[PDB]
Amino acid sequence: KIEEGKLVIWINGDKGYNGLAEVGKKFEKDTGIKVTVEHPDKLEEKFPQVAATGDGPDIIFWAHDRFGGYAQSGLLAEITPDKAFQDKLYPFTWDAVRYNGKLIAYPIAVEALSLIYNKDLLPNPPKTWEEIPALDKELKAKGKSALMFNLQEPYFTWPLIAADGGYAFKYENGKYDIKDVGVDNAGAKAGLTFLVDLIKNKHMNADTDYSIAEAAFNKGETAMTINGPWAWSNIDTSKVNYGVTVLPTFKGQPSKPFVGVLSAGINAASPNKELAKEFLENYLLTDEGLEAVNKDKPLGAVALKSYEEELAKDPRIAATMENAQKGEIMPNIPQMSAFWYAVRTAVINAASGRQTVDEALKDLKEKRITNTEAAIATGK
Ligand SMILES: OC[C@H]1O[C@H](O[C@H]2[C@H](O)[C@@H](O)[C@@H](O)O[C@@H]2CO)[C@H](O)[C@@H](O)[C@@H]1O
Repeated sequence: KIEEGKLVIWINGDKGYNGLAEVGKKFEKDTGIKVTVEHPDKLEEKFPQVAATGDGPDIIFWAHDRFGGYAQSGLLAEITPDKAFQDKLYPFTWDAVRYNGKLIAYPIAVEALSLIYNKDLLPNPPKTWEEIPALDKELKAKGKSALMFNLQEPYFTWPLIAADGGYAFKYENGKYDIKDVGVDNAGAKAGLTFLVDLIKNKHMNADTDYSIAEAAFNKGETAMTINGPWAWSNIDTSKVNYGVTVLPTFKGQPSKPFVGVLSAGINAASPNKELAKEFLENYLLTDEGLEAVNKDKPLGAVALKSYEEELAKDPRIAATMENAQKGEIMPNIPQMSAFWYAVRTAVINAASGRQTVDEALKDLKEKRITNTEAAIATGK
């Protein structure tokens, strides 16, 4: 059961949960309502189990891609922003939180992976994926490593799979065709094949993860990483002189990172729907509230127009938007959960040699996405 006269907010560990707590304490001062911010693990999996029963947090933060499945499960209170509120945010960020004609969450910020590089180790970063092997060989002679990024989560490898023609679900009227999967087409095979080639030649490791890759770049042992704006705060701390820049091309085609819209939904079983609406519209989506959060750990290109005009000055945010333009907004449909689960098995297996690239993502299309779609939609 959720307590009336209180807000509990859930956001991911990698985001600025402490800045958001400052917006919490400001809210507390004005209204008397205590705001408790939490960053539990496997947040996106924990919210559905907990909220369906009883009852979870009042407000949930995640990128938009998971919110269709949440609305479809009945978990999100349909929001009620008026026209004046809407026009303070960029039209395409509203689109990412629209589902069956209705808005279901407030959009916060636009997240896109970029190439992050060490200027001292690598003044002039490589423009292409094809240049990386040779660079790694040149850096292995001096004890260091060319590129180290998270290979456990498909969000990070996707830019390379999509680069040459791969895609999740086709767009369409539309409308996304869940029968038309672009995950065993030639562009994906080519992107994943290239990735597994880097791993066969000892240029990357299969079992590199978010922690390991961050530690590596931040302690000056890698020339390059691939991360989002949330990670800039800790590179700042490490003192590594770094730059954020366009993702490398593959066969001359831009890397196409899936673009996420950090979003806030109101739990459907919360008795504090108004307090939540007040919190999000009047405290968070202000220059001042988005400042507090952005200063803990940056959001990227925020959805609020007035504050974005101050942030577009940052070269590192111009690079984030450069990369987002080259990419595609993520679908928000419910079958994204299924899609993500399956793709994560395929890539891990392909990357570890358990299967070949052609086997891994032939199984994916032919059975795993549909099997997982059916498993998610059946109860377990
Ligand atoms: O890797 C699958 C995962 O990708 C995305 O998650 C991102 C998220 O958008 C970022 O904001 C940050 O939290 O890193 C995550 C990668 O672990 C999808 O948004 C998410 O649904 C999916 O599980």
